Amino acid sequence: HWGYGKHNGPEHWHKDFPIAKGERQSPVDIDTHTAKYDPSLKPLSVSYDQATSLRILNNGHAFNVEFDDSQDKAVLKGGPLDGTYRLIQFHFHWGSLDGQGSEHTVDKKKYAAELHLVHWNTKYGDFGKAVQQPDGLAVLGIFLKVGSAKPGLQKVVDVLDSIKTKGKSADFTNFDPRGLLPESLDYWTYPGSLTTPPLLECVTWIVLKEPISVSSEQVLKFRKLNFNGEGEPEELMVDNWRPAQPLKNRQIKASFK
Ligand SMILES: NS(=O)(=O)c1ccc(C(=O)CSc2ncccn2)cc1Cl
Ligand SMILES: [Zn+2]
Repeated sequence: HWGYGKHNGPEHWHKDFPIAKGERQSPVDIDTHTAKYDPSLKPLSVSYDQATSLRILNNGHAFNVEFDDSQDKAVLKGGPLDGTYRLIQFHFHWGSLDGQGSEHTVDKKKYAAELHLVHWNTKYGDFGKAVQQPDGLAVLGIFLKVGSAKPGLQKVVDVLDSIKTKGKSADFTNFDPRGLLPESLDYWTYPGSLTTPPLLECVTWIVLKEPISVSSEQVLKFRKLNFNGEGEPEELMVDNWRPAQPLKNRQIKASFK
């Protein structure tokens, strides 16, 4: 039942998932001025050379591109992290308009969209167990602005017609998520949560400073997807973002000045 509308959107989630109001919820606004530079933060290590995409799914909240995470193929490590985290899926949040859509904000600035590359700590053996741990997940957040097309995104945009409605899936092999990365890997990092229910507080958030550019036509195709299932009245999949949540104790660290 949760969703992104007037009656079941983020303001209502706390009734089914009381952790919605917890001590380390995401996303947050990143105040770039108060984020602390940390010279001891390591470069982020993204090894996506051996990534095996399997499938793309409309889950009725977003679309997921899923990866084979049964061996250490596509891994995140270094940066603020202490272990190896395997890529399990990526998905996006986006707006009804180019002026909004990102979950994290940068000095209150909203980006047209936000990419989440979700990874789980190898120590916990699988994603299901990892989410029950305070360091179980590492999510790499990348902002999208609208200008130039991202050539590496087109393969994803062209299959969306095949997964229009809730519960549809399509095979989606040999997609290289390295084509979604910006140039710089400078990042902010803070401890947080899933941004959708179950809102589990198991995430180390690694948000890239440098946004990627996507074309107006690429993001327009995101907006043609549907929250509803195939038998049902059309509700465009738009505005599937959770607003910034209270920072509370937390400190956001920066890998850069
Ligand atoms: N917006 S986000 O924080 O990157 C994010 C959104 C959805 C999910 C899920 O996997 C939800 S499905 C699920 N979640 C917990 C336990 C069993 N299944 C995971 C993440 Cl990290
Ligand atoms: Zn997400």
